[PDB]
Amino acid sequence: MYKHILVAVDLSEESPILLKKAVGIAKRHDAKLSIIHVDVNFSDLYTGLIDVNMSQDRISTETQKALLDLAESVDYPISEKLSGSGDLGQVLSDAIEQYDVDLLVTGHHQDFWSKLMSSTRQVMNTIKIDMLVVPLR
Amino acid sequence: MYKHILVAVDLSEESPILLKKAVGIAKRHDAKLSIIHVDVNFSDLYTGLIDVNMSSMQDRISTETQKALLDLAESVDYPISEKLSGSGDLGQVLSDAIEQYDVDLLVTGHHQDFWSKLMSSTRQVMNTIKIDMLVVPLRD
Repeated sequence: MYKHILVAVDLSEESPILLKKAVGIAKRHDAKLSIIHVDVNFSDLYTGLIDVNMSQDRISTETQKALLDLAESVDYPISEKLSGSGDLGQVLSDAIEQYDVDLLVTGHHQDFWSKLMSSTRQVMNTIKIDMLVVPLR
Repeated sequence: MYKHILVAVDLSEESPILLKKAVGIAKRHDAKLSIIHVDVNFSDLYTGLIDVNMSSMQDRISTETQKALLDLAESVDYPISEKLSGSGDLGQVLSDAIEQYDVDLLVTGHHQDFWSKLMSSTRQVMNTIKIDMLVVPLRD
């Protein structure tokens, strides 16, 4: 069974629904559940992986509140609240490794997928865990 | 709760791994489990789905590919519902099967290829469907 699920969100209307769905999976697997806000801007200023409860301005007060609000939208405990920017292949690979994630859950948004498809060859990343891609609902 | 899972196998030596993962899920949901193999080809040359189960029953099995699909399905420790084959665009062929057989979970596998290549192929399939899709890594 899964031990730690990570839901990638862009903090849109889609996110709360995606999180509710992941909570359902977490409850069946008795798994830890974490969330990572993904910045899809192509700016390369202060990029990287951030733990929002253990912090920059790359993350804004606006997005900061929205992510904390999303986590409080379900009763299920949220273990890590992260934010990633820059090369998303590298950022997600790092979050999965660092936090021992075994299920990555994502939505359907096009800009998010375009960013994931732009990960570079600088490091030949791959995904070594299951990934559940969730349709629009 | 899922009622019908479809696993798309690439017929590589790691296919059993993908099948075992899919069975584990089918048991948990008490769901039907079907199998499909898509011969990746140009979209313009797609002629429709092939019911390999029906072919078998009418002695129409002609390709080693179809035979391998039947052989693989028979080895699975779970009752298999549909056994399908198609040649064309991955999302095109899978979307068709999903629609025709009321599938609610699609399971696909990859061999841990370069991140962006994987995500690009995944998105292509994702944009042709309206159901959950589990993308599974296959190693060694």
